[PDB]
Amino acid sequence: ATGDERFYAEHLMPTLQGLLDPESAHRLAVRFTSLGLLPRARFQDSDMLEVRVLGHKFRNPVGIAAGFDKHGEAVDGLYKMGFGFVEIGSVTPKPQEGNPRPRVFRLPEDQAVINRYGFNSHGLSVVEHRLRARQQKQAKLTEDGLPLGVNLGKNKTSVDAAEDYAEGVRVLGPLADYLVVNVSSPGKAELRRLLTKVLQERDGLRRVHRPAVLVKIAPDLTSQDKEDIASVVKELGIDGLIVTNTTVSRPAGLQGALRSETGGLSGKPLRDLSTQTIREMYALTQGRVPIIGVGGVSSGQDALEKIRAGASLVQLYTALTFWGPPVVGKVKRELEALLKEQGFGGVTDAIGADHRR
Ligand SMILES: Cc1cc2nc3c(=O)[nH]c(=O)nc-3n(C[C@H](O)[C@H](O)[C@H](O)COP(=O)(O)O)c2cc1C
Ligand SMILES: O=C(Nc1c(F)c(F)c(-c2ccccc2)c(F)c1F)c1c(O)nn2ccccc12
Ligand SMILES: O=C(O)c1cc(=O)[nH]c(=O)[nH]1
Ligand SMILES: [Cl-]
Ligand SMILES: [Cl-]
Repeated sequence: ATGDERFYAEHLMPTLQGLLDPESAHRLAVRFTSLGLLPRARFQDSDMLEVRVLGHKFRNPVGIAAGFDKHGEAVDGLYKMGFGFVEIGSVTPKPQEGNPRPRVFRLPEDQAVINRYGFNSHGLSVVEHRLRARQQKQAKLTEDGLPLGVNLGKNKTSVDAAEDYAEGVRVLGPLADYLVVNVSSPGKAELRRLLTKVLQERDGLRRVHRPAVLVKIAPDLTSQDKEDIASVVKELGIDGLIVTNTTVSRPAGLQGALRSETGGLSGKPLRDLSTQTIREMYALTQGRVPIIGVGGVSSGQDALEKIRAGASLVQLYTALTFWGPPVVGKVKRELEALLKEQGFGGVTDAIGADHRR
């Protein structure tokens, strides 16, 4: 319970959110982060937070989810905040503006956000050049246990999703530790086709520049959809799953005035839907496919619940928007304390632990 955590949560963040609409705040946050104008990250990662998965070392399991740094402008500042890994994107092949404004909405009473950004993206070429500018620094960061993920999207007007994803693999795959493709509800044959093309393109990259490939799913899938995704992921040798994206559901109980805005809902109302999706996907893949768990993480308990359900790593986004940068150290500190309290030697020993009860 540091001075910074309390000051950010009680004074600075509510003040900024009272002055700035969420898209404006998002842009300012990216700018501050890119410049390194950050509170000091006082928490030192202990050994018990280290995870080895996806072919890499992660010095802690708490990452920044896709959609915060869409265009790769703030990667170094995000490591400076204390994140164990950074995922940029989604990046589309051509630049595109996204949906008309307003397109982001806070639900403060719910600790939630709704967004319909619509894959606003600077595009592959711009992002490729930004990452190339710091490619060696990233190599050293990855070696030191701070990997980089790149989430690949598709253009609004594209007629073949597979070709958009293949272009992203070609262009940004050599700059990433892992790539992410978002999948929505089917159909199975179409998913197999798309993922086959992505994997073939990845396998064509030189070994030292060859990333892991993960599939990111929504929580809005039928049981049949989940079954089918699990089958295809195993059949094809997909390296991992990201579980989950935002939800188009609106759980009963939402209080925010903006609850009926179109878009994806994130934060606390998504938390347990995400955790249960992790549990299901872990079981459908027999615990053999690494899962990055994401949706409503703002505490050590939230992180550990996902880890015990089957996540090897977690991400957060919405909590950063409400609590600010100190939330990263908070979640790490709390997670370490809970690991110790529950008798785990480290994160690794807790992964999927609920399934062994
Ligand atoms: C404003 C906003 C923009 C997002 N944009 C993307 C995106 O471009 N690609 C993506 O895969 N997920 C995106 N997401 C989803 C997040 O990566 C994450 O899966 C989701 O918000 C759940 O985590 P949270 O509850 O900790 O925010 C976005 C989320 C938010 C709130
Ligand atoms: O980014 C947002 N807020 C937001 C913000 F305003 C900030 F100043 C920071 C911030 C960043 C660096 C140093 C000090 C504060 C920060 F980390 C943030 F997260 C934001 C928000 O307030 N609502 N929102 C909704 C969707 C996406 C982002 C955001
Ligand atoms: O750009 C967006 O609208 C977006 C993409 C995504 O994958 N998830 C989300 O919640 N928003
Ligand atoms: Cl070669
Ligand atoms: Cl309503």
